[PDB]
Amino acid sequence: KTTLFCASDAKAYEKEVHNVWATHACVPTDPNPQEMVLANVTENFNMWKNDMVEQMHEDIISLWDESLKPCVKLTGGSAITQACPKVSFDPIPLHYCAPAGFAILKCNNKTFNGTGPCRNVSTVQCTHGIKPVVSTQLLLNGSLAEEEIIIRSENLTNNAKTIIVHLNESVNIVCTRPNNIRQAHCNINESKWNNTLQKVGEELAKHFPSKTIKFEPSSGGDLEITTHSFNCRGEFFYCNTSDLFNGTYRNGTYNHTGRSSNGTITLQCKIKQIINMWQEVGRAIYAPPIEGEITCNSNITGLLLLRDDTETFRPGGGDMRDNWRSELYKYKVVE
Ligand SMILES: CCCOC(=O)N1c2cc(CNC)ccc2[C@H](NC(=O)C(=O)Nc2ccc(Cl)c(F)c2)[C@H]1CNC(=N)N
Ligand SMILES: *[C@@H]1O[C@H](CO)[C@@H](O)[C@H](O)[C@H]1NC(C)=O
Ligand SMILES: *[C@@H]1O[C@H](CO)[C@@H](O)[C@H](O)[C@H]1NC(C)=O
Ligand SMILES: *[C@@H]1O[C@H](CO)[C@@H](O)[C@H](O)[C@H]1NC(C)=O
Ligand SMILES: *[C@@H]1O[C@H](CO)[C@@H](O)[C@H](O)[C@H]1NC(C)=O
Ligand SMILES: *[C@@H]1O[C@H](CO)[C@@H](O)[C@H](O)[C@H]1NC(C)=O
Ligand SMILES: *[C@@H]1O[C@H](CO)[C@@H](O)[C@H](O)[C@H]1NC(C)=O
Ligand SMILES: *[C@@H]1O[C@H](CO)[C@@H](O)[C@H](O)[C@H]1NC(C)=O
Repeated sequence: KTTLFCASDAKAYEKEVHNVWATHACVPTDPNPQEMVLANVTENFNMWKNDMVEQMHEDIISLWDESLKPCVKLTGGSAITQACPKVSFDPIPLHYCAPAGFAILKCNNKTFNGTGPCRNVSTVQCTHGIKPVVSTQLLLNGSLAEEEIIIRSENLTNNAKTIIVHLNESVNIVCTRPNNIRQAHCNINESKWNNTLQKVGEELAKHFPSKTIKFEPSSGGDLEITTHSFNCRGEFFYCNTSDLFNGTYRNGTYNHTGRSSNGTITLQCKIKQIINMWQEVGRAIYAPPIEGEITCNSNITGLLLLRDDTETFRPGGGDMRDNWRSELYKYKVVE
């Protein structure tokens, strides 16, 4: 309803680029913030139609433009060339804050699906700290659901609408290009992956009850969405998830169909130079990888899925606003 501002805990002596941008663009965080509970109120939220998502999307676009300059950017017919130095890149949390005379309602119902009415509501200056993690298929380094796994969708009946699965237990994923320069791999403990898909299948079954629930790799499209893609310490990883989204939940029980070894799933990854941009329809070209080991140790805290008797779910992604939605669902700007 108005224009927000950001508060961060950055330091202008980091030259990690999130820190630098935040020094330029955000104010320091209130050491101890104010919160106003109101369990009588009951307000309506709609995470799918939330202007904070647009504001934050704009901010992260600006952050990436200032911080991860491509050597070349192709947009339409145009090509733009600029210095593309390697940088230190580790996302920091950002808080979004209502300016004087507005507030941010937080919905405190732990099971709120992001849509409709919510009874226990709070007033706050700012959201919690949100790390702006750009990725597809898996949501990384978010904040887990407090009680049960939550299923969010603008419209579960419309299979074209992305499904956000909010996990209550995070699942470690470790990706590494060890010390072919482009080749890398991720490791997930097949045990926790097994459990979490069991319970995701349970919740999906509540929403589609007669059907058997299958998980399958992404059908088609750009590499950025047919693989789990993400930025790790500057470099763009594309990791194959076909041994990950590969299972069946039949009669209250989940069977994993992907292949594992010694009880870990290992995704083959490539580090790529030519990127399909998430900010706009366009391509972006970066320098070859730094040397040394490139490792990210991340928590999977959510999934992005798309639905095609049986119901079949595939990893989705590509519109980074959904990532922001997954974190901003509980908040509204008011007055
Ligand atoms: C118009 C602005 C909104 O742009 C979209 O909405 N796009 C969209 C939408 C869908 C439909 N599902 C909602 C599918 C695929 C895409 C595209 N996404 C990506 O290219 C993408 O994510 N690249 C990437 C790069 C680096 C990292 Cl690290 C990463 F993790 C991901 C994108 C369009 N950009 C393009 N065609 N060049
Ligand atoms: C979310 O909850 C609302 C009611 O609060 C309901 O109308 C809607 O169908 C639910 N959607 C999902 C995906 O659970
Ligand atoms: C997480 O939610 C699932 C399904 O909603 C539930 O079965 C499980 O007990 C929960 N686990 C934890 C650790 O809260
Ligand atoms: C969502 O699903 C379909 C679209 O295929 C349509 O009935 C309408 O847009 C929505 N229905 C409900 C019940 O929300
Ligand atoms: C992922 O790997 C499988 C088998 O290894 C292959 O069939 C599939 O095409 C791969 N997908 C991508 C996007 O690389
Ligand atoms: C599941 O994994 C196996 C081997 O890891 C592969 O042969 C199979 O094609 C995968 N399932 C799907 C639906 O791709
Ligand atoms: C989950 O993974 C563990 C580790 O390999 C395995 O022993 C267990 O049987 C699996 N459960 C399934 C596939 O349902
Ligand atoms: C997730 O957070 C950890 C710790 O901050 C970090 O090492 C890791 O690189 C992060 N993952 C991504 C994809 O940024």
